[PDB]
Parts: sequence; structure tokens; C-alpha cells
Amino acid sequence: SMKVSVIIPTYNERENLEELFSRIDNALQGLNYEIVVVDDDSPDRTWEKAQELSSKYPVKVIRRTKEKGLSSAVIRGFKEASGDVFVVMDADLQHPPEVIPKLIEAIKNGSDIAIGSRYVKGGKVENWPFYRKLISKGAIMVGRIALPKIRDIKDPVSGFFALRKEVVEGVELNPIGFKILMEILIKGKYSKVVEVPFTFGIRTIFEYLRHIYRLMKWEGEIDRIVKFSIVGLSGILVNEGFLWLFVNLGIPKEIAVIPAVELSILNNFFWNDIWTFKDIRRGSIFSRLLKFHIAALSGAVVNFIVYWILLFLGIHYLIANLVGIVLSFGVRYVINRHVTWAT
Ligand SMILES: Nc1nc2c(ncn2[C@@H]2O[C@H](COP(=O)(O)OP(=O)(O)O[C@H]3O[C@H](CO)[C@@H](O)[C@H](O)[C@@H]3O)[C@@H](O)[C@H]2O)c(=O)[nH]1
Ligand SMILES: [Mg+2]
Repeated sequence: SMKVSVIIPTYNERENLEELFSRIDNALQGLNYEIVVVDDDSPDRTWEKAQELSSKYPVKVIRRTKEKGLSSAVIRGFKEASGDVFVVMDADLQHPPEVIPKLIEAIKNGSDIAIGSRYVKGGKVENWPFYRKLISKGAIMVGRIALPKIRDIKDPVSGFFALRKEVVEGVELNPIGFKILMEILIKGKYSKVVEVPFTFGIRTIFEYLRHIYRLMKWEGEIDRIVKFSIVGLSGILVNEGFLWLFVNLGIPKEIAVIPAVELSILNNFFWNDIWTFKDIRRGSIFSRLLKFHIAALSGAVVNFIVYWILLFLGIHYLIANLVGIVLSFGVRYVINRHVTWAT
């Protein structure tokens, strides 16, 4: 036997509690389940509805008078729950309790985390327009790319998931976090994660980006970027340095850059292999060298195209030039982190 805590944070949720609880109990009938409801002193009748339903449903109601926030509510729920398996979902019925068996079965089969996912095969998000569905996936893309850990997670931003209690014991999760699932995906202890398709139902970006910056720092990814830029600086030295020498020994300036840029690449790869990424090196050292070349070149292409496009859009050459170097750097790092150094 296992005890299942369905944790549900609430603010102004009322006309949902009756049919929500109805559907949880039917889906979770027989299983030792508890419903933990954290309410941030909502002006809504609720909390008040929830303790009355504590007469007909196993419900433990938490009333926060001087704390607010979706992610902070879930943290508390983790503290107040005695089950072995946690389920987090929303009160507004956008998360269907009928897929909760499918979530817990996935935990039983050996997965530490089970995510109700909109975007895996089978998943749906009805009633949502295509441009709002794009920017969601896309924002998700930025996360999957910036955080290699969650690369394969197609819906890391779900508020609808399940997890084993051991994933969050003794872990400190940011209460200011935008989305709790990713705090768990980054700082949680686990081995397996699975996504479970569900159909999203009927009833900010700069906040999301600061979160990723926080997760990128915590994972040490900001460090990797810092140490990457330092390695690039050395390149500038070895590049210009061998250029001057080359030009002084007769070699024309137009033909001296060619070996000088290449010696800078070799320089930059070397320090990168044995410093920035010494922990995630793999395959041949010649094969990492080959890919690093593809990386430095990819950034050149990205720089060229972005430069010229901005020019056609009317942007100042010096501003188009700066954006084209920045984006070059970004792509060169991403391509290096994911491909050249594939963990
Ligand atoms: N204690 C507390 N509870 C909250 C708060 N805000 C929301 N809750 C509860 O969080 C649930 C969802 O809030 P929504 O306002 O409905 O969020 P959404 O934008 O519709 O859903 C999006 O974010 C969710 C969380 O990640 C996702 O589950 C969903 O996919 C979607 O991305 C509701 O049950 C709501 O009562 C809060 O500030 N404090
Ligand atoms: Mg909602």
C-alpha cells in the first residue's frame, strides 16, 4: 500500500471543488489518498468550502494569512503531506483527475516523477489558438535548450504532475519560483521521469526568464558561459598575436588571417576541453575538435545572416553588427554544449 497526497493550491476557486473532488474520488477510489488544499486567505468563500467537504472527502485544509504565491503554496503542501506519492494539480479542472491513475501507475512502474504533458504524443490543449500554442512551446524550447538537464522534457512547465516524496526531502526549492515543476526538475533527486499525455481543459515572460537565469546559475551553467568567454578572450590574443607576427614575416594580411584564425580555434578548443567542459567530455578528442570547428563556423553564418537581415530591416550597421556577434556567441555556445560536448 501507498498513500497519495493530491496537493491543490487555491485562490478564488469555489464552483470547482464539488466536481473536482467528485472526479478525484472516482478516479482514485480505493487508493489511500488525501487531498491537501493550501489557500492564501482568499476573499473567496474558500477556504470555507474545503473544510465542509472535509466531511465527505479526506481533505486537509491550509489557510495562509500572510503568504501568497502558486509555487510557494506547493512547497507548503509538500511539508503538510503524509503520503508517499505526491500529485500536484490545479483546482480549475484544466487538469483532469481521470488521468491521475495513469500518473501513479507510472510512478509505481519505477519512474520517480510523472508529468501530465500537453505536448507528448496523445497530448492536447484544446480551445487554445495556434499563436498562443506556439509561444508556449517556444518558451518551453528556450528552457529545454538553456537547461540541458530537461532537454528531452517536452512539458517542463506543467503544473500537473506526480512525484515520489523522496524527490523533495531535504531539498530547498525557491518559493519565488515561477513554475514549481522545473524547480523540481533542476534541484530534485530522481532518476526516471516520464510524461503522460493529457488534454488540457477549459476553466509574464520576463518573470519566466529570471527563473531560467536562476536555474542556469544554480546548475552552474552561467559559470560555464563565463569560463567560455574567458577562453574566447585568449583566442583574441592568440589570433591577433599570430596575425601581427605573420604579417611581419612577409605573409600578406589577407592570407595571414587564415592560419591565425585557425590557431585561435585550436587554442579555444583546447582550453574548453580541459576546463569549461572537462566533466562532460566524451568520444574522441579529435571528434570533439571536429565538432568545435562546426561550432565556430556556425556562429559565423549566424552572424552574417543576422547582420544583413537587420540591415534590410533598417537597423544601424553598428547595432546590427553588435547583435550579430552576440547571437553568434550564443549559438556557438549552445551548439558546443549540446553537440560538441554531448553528455
Ligand atoms: N495559494 C495560491 N494558489 C494559487 C495562486 N494562483 C493560482 N493558484 C491556483 O493555481 C491554479 C492555477 O492558477 P491559474 O491562474 O489557473 O494558472 P494558469 O495560467 O491557468 O495555468 C498555467 O500555469 C499552470 C501552473 O504552471 C499550469 O498548470 C498550466 O499548464 C498553465 O501553464 C488555480 O487552482 C489557482 O487557484 C496563488 O497565487 N496562491
Ligand atoms: Mg488555470
